[PDB]
Amino acid sequence: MAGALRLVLGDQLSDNLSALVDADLSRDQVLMVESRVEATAWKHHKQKLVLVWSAMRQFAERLRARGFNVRYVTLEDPDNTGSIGGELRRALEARAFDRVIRTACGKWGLESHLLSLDLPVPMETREDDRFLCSRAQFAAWAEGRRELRMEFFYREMRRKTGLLMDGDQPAGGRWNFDAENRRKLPPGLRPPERLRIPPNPTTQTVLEQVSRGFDDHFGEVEGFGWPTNPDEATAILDHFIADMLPSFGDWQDAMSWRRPFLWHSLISPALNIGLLDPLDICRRAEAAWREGRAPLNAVEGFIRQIIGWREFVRGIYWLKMPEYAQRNALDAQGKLPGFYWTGQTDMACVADTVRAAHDHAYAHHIQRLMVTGNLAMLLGVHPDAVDDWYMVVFADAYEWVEMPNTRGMATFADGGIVGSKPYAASGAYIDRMSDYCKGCRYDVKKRLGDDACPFNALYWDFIDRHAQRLAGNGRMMMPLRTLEKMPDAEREAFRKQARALRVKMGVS
Ligand SMILES: Cc1cc2nc3c(=O)[nH]c(=O)nc-3n(C[C@H](O)[C@H](O)[C@H](O)COP(=O)(O)OP(=O)(O)OC[C@H]3O[C@@H](n4cnc5c(N)ncnc54)[C@H](O)[C@@H]3O)c2cc1C
Ligand SMILES: Cc1nc2c(=O)[nH]c(=O)nc-2n(C[C@H](O)[C@H](O)[C@H](O)CO)c1C
Ligand code: SF4
Repeated sequence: MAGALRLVLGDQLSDNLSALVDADLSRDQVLMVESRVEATAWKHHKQKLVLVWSAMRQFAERLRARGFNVRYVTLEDPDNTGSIGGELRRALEARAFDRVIRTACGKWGLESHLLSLDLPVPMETREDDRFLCSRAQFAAWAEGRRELRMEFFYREMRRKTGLLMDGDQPAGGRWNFDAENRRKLPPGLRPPERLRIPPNPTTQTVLEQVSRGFDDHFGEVEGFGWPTNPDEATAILDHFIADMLPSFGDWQDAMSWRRPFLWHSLISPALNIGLLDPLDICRRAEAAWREGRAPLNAVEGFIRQIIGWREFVRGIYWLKMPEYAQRNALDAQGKLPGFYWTGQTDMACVADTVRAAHDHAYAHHIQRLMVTGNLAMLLGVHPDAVDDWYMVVFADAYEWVEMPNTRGMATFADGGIVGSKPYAASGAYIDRMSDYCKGCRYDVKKRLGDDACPFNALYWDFIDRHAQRLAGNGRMMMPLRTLEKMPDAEREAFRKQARALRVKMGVS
């Protein structure tokens, strides 16, 4: 008869959050905290701080307008303890409560902490059911599988959700329409201009606080164009579905110099904090095919990324922590080159990717995978140091998605749990998929010398370094026989060049 305290964290900004469902407005209180612990665990991009705190304050006001009683603690409050647990206690001290109700969060370490808290009232923890597959459902699907393959989990999610399903058949007779026949942009095709969101009043206010109080943090705040509330988020989605979706998948893997968005949806920072719903997004993409406004190959490619990849990696994260975060399968011990932070390198592809991280707190998937992720693998950078960079630079960054993608798909530090094979590549891939190398001072045709592209000698040194480990999986066969036909004086030459590059780059 004292009511409940309902905690809401900065990535839980949904009216349908499980902790808010079943609220008694006359008795309960909602707790929302701007936490310097969370905001400095990594020194997150200036644009991530603005996004989350702008969204939080606006989410708080919408709650108040519905009759909710909201205890909102700002980062300028001088009694703010700084932490979620500290502010839980101080709130329970301020009035009587029957219990604390919360929704499981997206960081194993913080989830583990809150479950252990000694509190003077009971605490109920509810599954986050905004996701389409629960933690328990994933564990059940994975039980007894020797390896975990996304394609098979994706078929399960199509049947469970009914997306692109005509009865019990996949639409168009096939599950997947991905063709390995994709290419760079035509020279005359300029990519469209994307809708950016000018800052509303609340967002402007938080941008000034962040520019003064968090100046030591990575990235530029000028140009902030991310959506901070469901109306702004819905406008982004509308623009993607109407103008971009029909050409999605034609260009999902292309890269173009100083055009950082291309035809991608740019929804991840909003989806990851609750401003959009995964199911609603997919249903509006399906209806676009159903009504003749987009081709099926483009709509399936997009839906695959959300009910397939995004659900798959979260499942892996919760199934395999806390040990997943400690695996270093290739014994990588190198340091991270400084140009990851500064962008000061003559490799035009790396430089363009870091520039986008700095200026927009965003780069698109193939750059995260095949440029900065691939490079870190080949250089042999310690995965702890790669995780720290990815968690800093991107506006969408959370551990449950960053880890399996970075420590798994991009760098094989998990030994193939998420992907199935190292996604290693030489400069020839980047040249095929981009317009970068023509403007690069390096020569993508050469492997040795001071003008050679660093990806070429490094690729082969990586293959040579791990030839034996990679021999036992079986999807790496072409590169191994090609290494096998290499005379020894040819191998020694690239081993020497790759060694030279690691010193040059400040890795070892
Ligand atoms: C090394 C590395 C690190 C990454 N770190 C993150 C991260 O911190 N946070 C993050 O959300 N994604 C991460 N990604 C996945 C992907 O790069 C981003 O989701 C995507 O670039 C966001 O752009 P978008 O919204 O324009 O996506 P689109 O290209 O329009 O794709 C649509 C949606 O699919 C989802 N999605 C696509 N690919 C993935 C993926 N591999 N895993 C999860 N969801 C996916 C997102 O919800 C995305 O908004 C990472 C990928 C790699 C290789
Ligand atoms: C920058 C930031 N700030 C806050 C904050 O001030 N308060 C809060 O409750 N959460 C914040 N978050 C999100 C958490 O740190 C964390 O990553 C998610 O809640 C994962 O569930 C983030 C990422
Ligand atoms: S030559 Fe090498 S470093 Fe230069 S843009 Fe091409 S792949 Fe990148």
